[PDB]
Amino acid sequence: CPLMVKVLDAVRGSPAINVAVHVFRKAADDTWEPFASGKTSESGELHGLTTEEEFVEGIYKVEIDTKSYWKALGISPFHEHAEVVFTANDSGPRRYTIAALLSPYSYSTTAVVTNP
Amino acid sequence: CPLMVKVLDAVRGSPAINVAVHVFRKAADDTWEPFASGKTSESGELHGLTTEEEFVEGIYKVEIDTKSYWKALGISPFHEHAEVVFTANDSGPRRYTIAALLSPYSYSTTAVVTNP
Amino acid sequence: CPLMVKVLDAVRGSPAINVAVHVFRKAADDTWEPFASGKTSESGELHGLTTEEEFVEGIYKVEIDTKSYWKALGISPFHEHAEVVFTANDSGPRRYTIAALLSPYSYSTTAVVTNP
Amino acid sequence: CPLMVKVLDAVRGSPAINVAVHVFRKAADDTWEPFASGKTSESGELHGLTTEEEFVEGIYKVEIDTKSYWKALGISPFHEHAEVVFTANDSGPRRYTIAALLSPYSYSTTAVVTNP
Ligand SMILES: O=C(c1cc(O)cc(F)c1)c1cc(O)c(O)c([N+](=O)[O-])c1
Ligand SMILES: O=C(c1cc(O)cc(F)c1)c1cc(O)c(O)c([N+](=O)[O-])c1
Repeated sequence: CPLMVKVLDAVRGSPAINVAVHVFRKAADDTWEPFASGKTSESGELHGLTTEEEFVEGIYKVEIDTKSYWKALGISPFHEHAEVVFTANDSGPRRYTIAALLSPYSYSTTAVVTNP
Repeated sequence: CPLMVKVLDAVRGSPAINVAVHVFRKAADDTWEPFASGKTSESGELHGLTTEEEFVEGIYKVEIDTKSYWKALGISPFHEHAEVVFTANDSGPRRYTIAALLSPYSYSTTAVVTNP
Repeated sequence: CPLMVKVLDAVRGSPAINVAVHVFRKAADDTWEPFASGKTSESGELHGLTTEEEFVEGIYKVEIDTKSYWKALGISPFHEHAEVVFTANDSGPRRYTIAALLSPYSYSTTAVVTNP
Repeated sequence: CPLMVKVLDAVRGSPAINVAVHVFRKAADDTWEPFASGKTSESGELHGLTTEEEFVEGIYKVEIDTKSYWKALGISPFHEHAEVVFTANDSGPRRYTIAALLSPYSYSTTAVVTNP
């Protein structure tokens, strides 16, 4: 699994479940073409977005719909979304976990990049 | 000063100086119009981007050029940039500090919103 | 597994491997009695610290030896360690993951608390 | 002002006001001696804890009473407190800002260290 997204909730101390996640790849004309999407599981994880053949070098964007998550919990959020943009596979294919820790007025994001 | 951006370096425990910051506002036709730009000072802060009169209700995007900051230190970081997108002033005028704390493979961002 | 500790490295974008972790429980005379210890695995995780019978209600401390980790990488750290202190099981037993995301001059820590 | 502590609330996007902070210094016999204390102001900042002359080289501990902050807002948070332990001034006098960004089940902390 070359790309996994994990989302955590810092208010409740839990996985952030049912969070919508959309992934894009930058096109040659600098626009964002859709690539994959899903919703986080009960563990806060979204697996199966891509395959190693399809996940070529490129610039990728992961947009996490944080606003809808907080609205569903009845909590006022600051951000419209949380976006993570990164160049992938520049030194060979890697396994990427993009993690985000959400609070209503703040988020943290990190990448765990491992070599299979 | 209705909008201030502050950037910190979590590796050195310092302000992140000379970081380029570009601010955009969403126009009525859903495109991103350039709104203001600048670079962080020796304190890691960027003041003077806008005025109370100009900073009307809207959806704003703050793009922080984190990649160039790390590259100038010899580091190839994970993220292309850090973007913060938020609705401003929808309950009346507020003062916003948008802060980002940078590491090569992670960042955190928070908003401090006050009512003068 | 009632208690797991996970440690990530925000500089390298990786699990933080071989990090020493010590766990204590607060004694009746308000001193910290040793409870368990280990080192993080190649996945940054430390499992098997306790059992559900032994992990009774109480105040627990997890001390993560961040300074030794950064020294082993040749990077100057700020903190002596990262400590997490929390009351456990106050509403019944839970499964706790204590996670820490490390940078040389900053860390983040969160708890993911789930009900089996 | 050689030591300043700043506390922010990631739920409301605000300073964390009236947070108690206690500072200790490690004595030659390895015990923690009380050094200074105070509470955060309306800006979330606590100034005036020490002076350049008194703030000698040593190992310092800053304990932030995060639990009482959340409890006064009706919340039972995960952590009992947030502690930050660090060696100060070992390369000569520096100015330290110790910041903490609080959520009910998570916190981040960073140090900004400057040379006047
Ligand atoms: O990114 C993080 C993370 C972010 C922070 O701000 C603070 C922190 F302690 C961890 C993370 C990544 C993972 O892969 C993961 O499993 C977990 N977890 O389970 O708790 C967390
Ligand atoms: O956003 C933060 C911040 C982010 C984190 O991950 C952890 C933390 F403790 C603070 C911040 C904001 C500010 O306005 C500010 O002055 C400072 N500071 O000087 O240190 C920091």
